[PDB]
Amino acid sequence: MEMEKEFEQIDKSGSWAAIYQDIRHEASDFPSRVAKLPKNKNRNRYRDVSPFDHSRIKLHQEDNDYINASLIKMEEAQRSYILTQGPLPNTVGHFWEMVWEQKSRGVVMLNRVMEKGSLKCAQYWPQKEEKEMIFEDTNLKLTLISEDIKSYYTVRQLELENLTTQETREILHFHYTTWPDFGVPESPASFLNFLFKVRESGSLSPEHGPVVVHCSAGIGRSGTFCLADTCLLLMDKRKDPSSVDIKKVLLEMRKFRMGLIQTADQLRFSYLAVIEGAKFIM
Ligand SMILES: CSc1nnc(NC(=O)c2ccco2)s1
Repeated sequence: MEMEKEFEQIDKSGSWAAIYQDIRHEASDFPSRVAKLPKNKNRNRYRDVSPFDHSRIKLHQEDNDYINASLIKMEEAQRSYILTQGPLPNTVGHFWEMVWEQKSRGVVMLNRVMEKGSLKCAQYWPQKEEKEMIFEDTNLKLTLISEDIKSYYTVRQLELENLTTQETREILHFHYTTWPDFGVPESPASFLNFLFKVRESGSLSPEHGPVVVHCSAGIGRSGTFCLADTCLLLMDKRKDPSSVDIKKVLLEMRKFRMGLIQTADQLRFSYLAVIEGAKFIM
């Protein structure tokens, strides 16, 4: 079926939970043996969210190459994304090592450091120009260059320096600051505006390594972001845009990381975002 009318048909019939459970039943199951090794317990935020072995990002290290991060490679859309958990106190250096080694231009953050009165990820970037951060375990230095605070999101320019080689690179930090502590946004308008700002920066384009996207677990809000982006790109590329099947795209993405889209409300919100976004594109 088309999307917008499949949408009203699920709303009128109140069957979002049944649609979402079908997706969960059909989703791929692949091994995640490296994630479950005892030496990696303090590298995982949640025991039930792990990267598959076949698609995990490897750190360029001989001691321990593990990080909770996956490469999502979308062949028809010609887009790639790295989806990862929010960094932990003992993985902030690994996180920036990955950004460096994978040649990423942008980092997309979809959570606040504290939500619901608890910490959802480490404070992993500097908050003042004159107070830089040094990650001694991976030999990197990170400096805040500039910050632009808007009503729904903040954009930061950061300098990452590889202290071994003295090479430097400019990284863009795109921080969506207004996702509610509970539920999903009422309108997709500010989320779509944010996605378009990431696109306009070049961070999603083939001349750079894959964008790094995270929330707390790296599967819910993060899954919504890449699902919406890929579906809108396919609607631009194909002769028949009504052929784009958001459930099929989501199952393809779940071949590369488990659990993408965590609730039926996130599934409904993803439909809403793609539907509204397709009208603005034209
Ligand atoms: C204010 S001067 C300074 N503080 N901290 C530095 N290094 C780190 O904060 C760090 C490494 C891993 C997590 O935090 S340089």
